[PDB]
Amino acid sequence: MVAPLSVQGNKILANGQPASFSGMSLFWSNTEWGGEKYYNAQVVSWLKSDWNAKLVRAAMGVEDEGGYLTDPANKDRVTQVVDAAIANDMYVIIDWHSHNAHQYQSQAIAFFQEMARKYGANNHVIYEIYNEPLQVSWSNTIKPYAQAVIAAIRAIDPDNLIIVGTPTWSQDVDVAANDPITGYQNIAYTLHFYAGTHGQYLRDKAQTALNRGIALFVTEWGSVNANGDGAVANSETNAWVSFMKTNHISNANWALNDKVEGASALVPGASANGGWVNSQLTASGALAKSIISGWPSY
Repeated sequence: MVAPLSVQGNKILANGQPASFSGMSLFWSNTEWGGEKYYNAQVVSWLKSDWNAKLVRAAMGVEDEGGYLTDPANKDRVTQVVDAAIANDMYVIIDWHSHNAHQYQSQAIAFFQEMARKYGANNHVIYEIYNEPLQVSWSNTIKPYAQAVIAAIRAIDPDNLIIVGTPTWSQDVDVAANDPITGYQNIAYTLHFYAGTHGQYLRDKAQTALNRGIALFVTEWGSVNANGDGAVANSETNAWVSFMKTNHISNANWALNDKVEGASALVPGASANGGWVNSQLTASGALAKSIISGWPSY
């Protein structure tokens, strides 16, 4: 058992105090996308014991090739991680990893209903219903999808956090803050930043959203470019880390994966079952492990 998370204004609370949790996003769960081998109990317990992670995100592909809509095996991999997180007293994000979730609303509702029924009683579970909306209306496209999916979760699970994607690849948290979801408790809003691409401009939008009284949750962030490749931006990453520690913002680094790209935490061939020596981390993985392991415990 872990502390139940709630939202009060711009804070996520645990044990009656602002609290924040640091860990890794798994890569896309999709069949033959390469991330899938890391969807297992051994990776989850290694992240806890070696990285001191208190958070793992299962990034379940939806309408993209080899995703949940065409290969239900995606959900078996989510189940493995969620079960493992619960066994290790770690928070787990169930991420509907779509850029167009509002086009697959019925499928989203059915999936979150199933996840709520199975896992709703565990305080570990965090629902993320819409990874990264594109350049679409908050009020007219995202919010009504959010309302429909939240209603369905909340009929089954009245408490557990629901994180809602925001416009422009989950950047426009200031926009969401101007028309928040008020109808349901324990709703927080997605912020995504890639330190090779995003600095103070996006932090200012985040500050505006916090000032307007909504809670943020960085379910995905990178130390490299927005496209998941490029050099590690150490200085900008540290600026984001200070911002997130100051505002008690939970964070999952993209990505626990071995693909040849800057965002991968692991060198190609890093064991599917964990145990990685530090020399089998990339610059991004070494920076992500230093951030997660150093995260305030509260």
